[PDB]
Amino acid sequence: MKYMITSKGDEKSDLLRLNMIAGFGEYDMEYDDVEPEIVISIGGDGTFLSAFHQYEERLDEIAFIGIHTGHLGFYADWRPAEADKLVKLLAKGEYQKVSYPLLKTTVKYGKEATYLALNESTVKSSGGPFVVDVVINDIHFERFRGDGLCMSTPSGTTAYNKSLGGALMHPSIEAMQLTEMASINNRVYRTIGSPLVFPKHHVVSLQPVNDKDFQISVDHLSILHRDVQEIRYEVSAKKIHFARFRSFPFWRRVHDSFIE
Amino acid sequence: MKYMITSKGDEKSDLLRLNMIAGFGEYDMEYDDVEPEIVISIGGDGTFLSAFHQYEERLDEIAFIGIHTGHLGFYADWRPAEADKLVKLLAKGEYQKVSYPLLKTTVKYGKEATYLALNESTVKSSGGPFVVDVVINDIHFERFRGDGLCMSTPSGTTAYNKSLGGALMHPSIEAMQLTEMASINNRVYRTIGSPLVFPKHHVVSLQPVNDKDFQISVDHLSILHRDVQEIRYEVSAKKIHFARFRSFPFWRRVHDSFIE
Amino acid sequence: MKYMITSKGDEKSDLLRLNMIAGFGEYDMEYDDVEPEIVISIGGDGTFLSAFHQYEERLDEIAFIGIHTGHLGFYADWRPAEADKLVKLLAKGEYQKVSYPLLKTTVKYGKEATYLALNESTVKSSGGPFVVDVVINDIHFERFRGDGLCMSTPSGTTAYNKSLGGALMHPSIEAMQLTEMASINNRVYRTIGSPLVFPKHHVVSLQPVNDKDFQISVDHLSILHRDVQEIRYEVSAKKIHFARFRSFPFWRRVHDSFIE
Amino acid sequence: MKYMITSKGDEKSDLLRLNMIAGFGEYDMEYDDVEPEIVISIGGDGTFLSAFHQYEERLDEIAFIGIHTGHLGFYADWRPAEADKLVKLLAKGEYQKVSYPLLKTTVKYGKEATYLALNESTVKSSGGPFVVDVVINDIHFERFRGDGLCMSTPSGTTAYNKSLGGALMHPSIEAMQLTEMASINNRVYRTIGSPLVFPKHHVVSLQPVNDKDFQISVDHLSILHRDVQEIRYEVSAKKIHFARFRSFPFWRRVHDSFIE
Ligand SMILES: Nc1ncnc2c1nc(Br)n2CCCCO
Ligand SMILES: Nc1ncnc2c1nc(Br)n2CCCCO
Ligand SMILES: Nc1ncnc2c1nc(Br)n2CCCCO
Ligand SMILES: Nc1ncnc2c1nc(Br)n2CCCCO
Repeated sequence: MKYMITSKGDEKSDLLRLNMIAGFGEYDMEYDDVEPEIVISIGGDGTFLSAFHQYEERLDEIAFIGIHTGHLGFYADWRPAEADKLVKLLAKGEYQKVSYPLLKTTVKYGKEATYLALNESTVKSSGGPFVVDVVINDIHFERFRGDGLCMSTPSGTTAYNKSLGGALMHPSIEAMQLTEMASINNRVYRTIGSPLVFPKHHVVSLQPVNDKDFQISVDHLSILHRDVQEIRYEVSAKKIHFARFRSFPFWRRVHDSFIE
Repeated sequence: MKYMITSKGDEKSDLLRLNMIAGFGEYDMEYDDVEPEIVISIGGDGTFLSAFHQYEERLDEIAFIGIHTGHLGFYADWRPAEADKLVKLLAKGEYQKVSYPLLKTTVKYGKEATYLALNESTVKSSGGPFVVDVVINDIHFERFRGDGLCMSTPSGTTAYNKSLGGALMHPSIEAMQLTEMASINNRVYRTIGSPLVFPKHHVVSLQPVNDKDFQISVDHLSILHRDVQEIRYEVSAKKIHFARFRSFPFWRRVHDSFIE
Repeated sequence: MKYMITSKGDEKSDLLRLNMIAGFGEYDMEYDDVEPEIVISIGGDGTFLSAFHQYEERLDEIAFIGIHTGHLGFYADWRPAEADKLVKLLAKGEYQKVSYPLLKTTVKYGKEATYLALNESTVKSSGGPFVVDVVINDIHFERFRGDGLCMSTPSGTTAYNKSLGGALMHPSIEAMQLTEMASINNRVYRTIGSPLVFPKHHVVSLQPVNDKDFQISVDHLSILHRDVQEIRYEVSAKKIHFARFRSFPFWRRVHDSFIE
Repeated sequence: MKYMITSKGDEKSDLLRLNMIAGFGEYDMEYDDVEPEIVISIGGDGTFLSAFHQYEERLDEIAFIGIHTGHLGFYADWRPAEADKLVKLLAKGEYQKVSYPLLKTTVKYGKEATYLALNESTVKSSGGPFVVDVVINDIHFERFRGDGLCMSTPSGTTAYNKSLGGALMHPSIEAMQLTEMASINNRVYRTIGSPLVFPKHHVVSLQPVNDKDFQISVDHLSILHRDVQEIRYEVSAKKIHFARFRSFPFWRRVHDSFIE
């Protein structure tokens, strides 16, 4: 089928890419980076994220694969020594696919911009104090005061979510998790404190109180949005598809990255 | 149908019980506390828990209802002023039912004892140091050192789970959440720290390292178990059923209890 | 003596200022905002902070006083109804003074800039990843990876420090407290996690690893510093002096602000 | 002078004790475990704690020394390979001494019992719910609801205090730190959450609300006290004295134990 390979750009990653291409040349495979069916990332999780966002509009047409040249990653979870055996089983096809949920972020202005996040989306102030009203399924839940908020995907919970006290969530759970960043709690400002986990079809919207300018991040991309009326979060109907090469459980991946 | 009513035992709760019984006497309803179809709890969440455990073996035959005479509860979420309108719509039937997931706890000895928890199950030491190996789906995840662990249901996340930094989880999510209690982390002992959320059919087992005696709690019940070989957790195949009286969302329930 | 009064600028604060000035006119007191001996702040804690920084170079010549027109503050801790009795005992003099410790921040470039903080000083990245080596009394303590760090004064622990999990410290303790902001901890990056409390004459220096540009805050002032070689923290030899009007304990102040 | 040596009791520790005694026999030193001037602990921090509590009544007459046969400890901070050079400089004397603060715990009944803690003192319930009123310098600060409380010494902050989110405090600071254990916080029960650090001469007293039986720990010793009227904490006027063998800073000790 059609395939393509992105590289971190350093020496080891570029050479592993060329060796896999040459190996692919021994099969009924053609290199197409416009309409690929297989997208291979070589580098780290960040390299995988860029590969994800390069092909956001063809997610249901692509099975992704990640190779880590550095330390183990949660998306780049195959060692370089498995590249040759990766090429062989990829070329035959007949492999299984696994799907992770994604987070949809909609921003409303005085038009409307929608983004897809594989890890998380964060909202911070543009300089002054960050204050938003949190509305869950149209009911006002809290007035949040602090540094900002973070809405994470399941597989994103091992990233920024984890640093903010969030729980680690198995990616087979179609959910999204919201965590707080340095919240103020006194007798006048009150926040839940606890991380919140939302199921599918629940809608979490952030609404400004004073300043309508916010710094909004979506994975690597961080952009200052102005005259924002609403930021609403929900589990996306779209999913990312991975090619299943062998058994590498999420919890084993979690153990290897944080325990030993 | 057959119904019964439990009471906290104080003055207000006993009188509300007798008024509802008299009101029920105006309908095709008979009081049976052996094989009831409707179980009404009057008091607090603790009163509801006891009502739950009184009828553990007939969960799929019973729709529970909670009335709080004191402050609002997460299971006893109807005010006493709604008792008369509760009696009327209960007697007709034709009401909707909602179901929450439950946690199954299995304890193995050198026989085997199984329990059902509506909120959570905790494991602590019997006096000395608490040390267990945590095994997830047969792979060794961590050696936990500290005060103990807590495995919570979705609806249980607003109880003890919340106090231990756990996330709040919508009860429509079939999952269980594991949190740590005062864990030791140095260069030799390592724990994940983060709360873990497990989907259905994932099995979390605790295995002793030195002492085989543990203080095991299941909701209100706390029992010292001796010569324990294994404690394994998993989302139960059984569910608790609530009679749906009107719209009282979980997140609104969360807001009322903790925010305002 | 010479005195001056700053105001939040809103209606209630300007009117309370004019009433206190008129009351002061009934005594041997002259209004001098160049070399005042008494500085009265009317508004909130932020109004007090600006009053503090307006007169940084004459701290040992000035006894500060804070009046809150809004909610209670930790520096503006006198109600407006006490203004007339404040004017009277201030004009006589013979009052007691209390002193709080201050934090000295030194920034080194490829000259050198020194600041005094009443609450805290924070260091964040300029956009990319924030990475610094933490050096305590010339020994390398940790390589910090995350959002940033916060070094707080004792009286500053009830502000930003508190939101980051820091401890609340009685201001009679000559110390400074360092807290982490969303730190990364895996098998390769390690941080202490815990807040650190340093005594007098201990020096904490932050040293860049890659990017030498940092966003440095000192109370309200937040400035982007470029080509930074070192940021070193230590308890200042200077102290802020408050005029003691009656008994308002720090722990009572803490209770009123956060408990009830 | 008079000296004695305690041992963990395992093989390596008993043999190191006998070698140091034989080495001491080459000097003007006599073994007295009744009125020793030097107390050497061989094993771990727990071995040092028992050595501390064996000689509580002669603290100002004794300079303690800790040797770790296992991993590094905060009190047993000298390697076994330094035993021979330890014996030599100990026998001459003329060494420097360093002093750490201690925590005094007073328990009142319906007589009165006082204890000295080197690490911390914890209070938990005897089975049911733990509820106490917290009174600071005679003013009521909070009604605490949860698992329990922990009052730590400076050098004790690296133990249990650290696991409960407490700050790490340099032992030259004469202070005590109070942390919470799994506290309940809703709209009706309120706690400060943050750890509290108290200076010398501040008195923190715990007072029962319902149950007057509490499980009180002081370092290793944990005892069930009945009919308790009050538990009050304060920094002790007594201090533990260490013999200063060379430069081993607390922060270096902290780095070695938790970072690398
Ligand atoms: N999903 C993930 N889980 C754990 N680490 C991840 C991650 N995605 C990325 Br990119 N990283 C590493 C950089 C950010 C670290 O906070
Ligand atoms: N599910 C729940 N959510 C919040 N509170 C609950 C609860 N169940 C019970 Br009983 N309570 C109150 C007593 C325990 C408080 O920690
Ligand atoms: N020292 C302090 N303690 C508690 N609140 C303070 C404070 N100084 C200021 Br300004 N504030 C309020 C604004 C910042 C809130 O985080
Ligand atoms: N002061 C201390 N600092 C760090 N560890 C200590 C300690 N005292 C003891 Br005993 N230990 C180890 C056992 C308890 C671990 O929580």
